[PDB]
Amino acid sequence: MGVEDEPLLRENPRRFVIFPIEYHDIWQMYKKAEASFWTAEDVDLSKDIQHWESLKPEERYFISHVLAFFAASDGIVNENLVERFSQEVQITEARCFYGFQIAMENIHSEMYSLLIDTYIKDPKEREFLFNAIETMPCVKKKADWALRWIGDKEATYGERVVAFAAVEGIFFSGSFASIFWLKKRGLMPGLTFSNELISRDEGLHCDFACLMFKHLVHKPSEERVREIIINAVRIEQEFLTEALPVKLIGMNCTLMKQYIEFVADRLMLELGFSKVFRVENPFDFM
Amino acid sequence: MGVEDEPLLRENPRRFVIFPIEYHDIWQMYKKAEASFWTAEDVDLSKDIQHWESLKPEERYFISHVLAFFAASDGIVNENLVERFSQEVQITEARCFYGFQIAMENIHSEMYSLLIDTYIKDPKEREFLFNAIETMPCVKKKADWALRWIGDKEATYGERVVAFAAVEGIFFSGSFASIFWLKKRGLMPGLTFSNELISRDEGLHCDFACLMFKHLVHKPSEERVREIIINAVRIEQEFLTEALPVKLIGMNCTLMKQYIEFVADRLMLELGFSKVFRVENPFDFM
Ligand SMILES: [Fe+3]
Ligand SMILES: [Mg+2]
Ligand SMILES: [Mg+2]
Repeated sequence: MGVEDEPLLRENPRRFVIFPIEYHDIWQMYKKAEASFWTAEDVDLSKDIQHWESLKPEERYFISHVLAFFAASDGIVNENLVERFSQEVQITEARCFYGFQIAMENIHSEMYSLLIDTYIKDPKEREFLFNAIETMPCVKKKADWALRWIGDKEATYGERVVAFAAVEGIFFSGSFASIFWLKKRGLMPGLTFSNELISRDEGLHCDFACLMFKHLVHKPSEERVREIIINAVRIEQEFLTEALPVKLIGMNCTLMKQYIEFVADRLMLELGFSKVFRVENPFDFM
Repeated sequence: MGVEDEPLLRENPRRFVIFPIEYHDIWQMYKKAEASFWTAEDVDLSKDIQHWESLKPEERYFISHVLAFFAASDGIVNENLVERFSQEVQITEARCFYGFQIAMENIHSEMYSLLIDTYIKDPKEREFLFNAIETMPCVKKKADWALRWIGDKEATYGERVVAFAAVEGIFFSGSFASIFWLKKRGLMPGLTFSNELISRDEGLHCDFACLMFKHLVHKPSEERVREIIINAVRIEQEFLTEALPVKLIGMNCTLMKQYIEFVADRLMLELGFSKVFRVENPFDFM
């Protein structure tokens, strides 16, 4: 107390000793992550260019901006893992998971950057996209929100792990759904396949957060979690209807907003709480 | 003055933005690490037990203690990366390398613990081996040496990178040579195959340390590096002739002492300095 009460956070003089395994549930999530290892080199982009060039200009605009958003957001997720989560959490099984997640986020960032470099040849446009945190007001709201949680010296691990589940689970959900929308339309095989890998990885990353949450003795209140989650949904709904509207690829904004809320409900439930919005999933492809 | 003149250590606002690549040499080491990913599940141990049982008791003793040394040492290397190297280096290319190295060290530790668990069924013996830092004086000397460098709040990154190149390159060299000796004897294909993968990884991790050292503006003196490396050599020579003699598995202790010195000379050359001992490689199998 405050921390010596928490098995996840209290002193572990065996932290760097791997065996024997004591947290089998945490360990199997690490093994699952490890078994699904992939690299950017595994994704075949050799046919994407033609698909890309036949798209409408606003579809290229929407896609390049989603890609720049993802590449930037990964670095912030990664920053949080490197400076905070992988440091403060003391159980070996979670250290292994977070170590592997960092490696996977670097793979995700590389993948998104290779996609950008494959589709966009103009060095000026590349740089504008790589520096999205500074150049794109739309991503600003999300980037700064996630970044505040890293700098917050007061928020408990229980709060901050919820916040990053919202980052990986809510802030990403609209963009993931957008790319799945394009798969329904049979466009860019490289993009849509990499998208399946990455959204799978992200879902596992969120599931892990919920597992860590469950193992906490002192959890934040349902009310506190509600307001982090609701807040995140609002930022996400705004990003997708105002900052970078999904109409640009032919999607119904209203249904998108509904999906974001369905996602947050599923996360609230996976966190041991009650639904906030009580809406259905409008997308049968998700 | 002090660190804002070190490209590797100074402020990098782009540290979590992956592209574009600027340090192509550092980045290619990461790509090489990434392309050689493997898991413990890749290694078949089923043909080892029969050989294990054929050995003399002193040989099983030697091998299990080598395994316990390696398992314990990995977690110290890992501790250093998590708490120091991966935090203090600011260039993206190297952060990617070190992030991947952490993951691989966890795979190394797992491999070593699986080897122990596969060969040794006795629960009391397993626990004695897993707690080698506390239970085995042979490994305390090496563990304490490495651990002192993590706790050293004064020594430069330049000194510390050399020190951990000595850990992964000198403190491991005699043990790696031991296992290659067993291969030459046709024994335990599971163990010796895992040893091929791990010594290769460790060689790469040492190469990376030299690459980083070369990118440093304020290097420590050849004198100071000689002091660190000669010290590591004597500890390692003590380890393999006195604390856990290599005679136990049929090896000549004098030729082994000479091998350590040859490994150190190669490291000194790789760091941009001069040989220390000027002795040849006694082992045709290394
Ligand atoms: Fe290593
Ligand atoms: Mg442990
Ligand atoms: Mg960078």
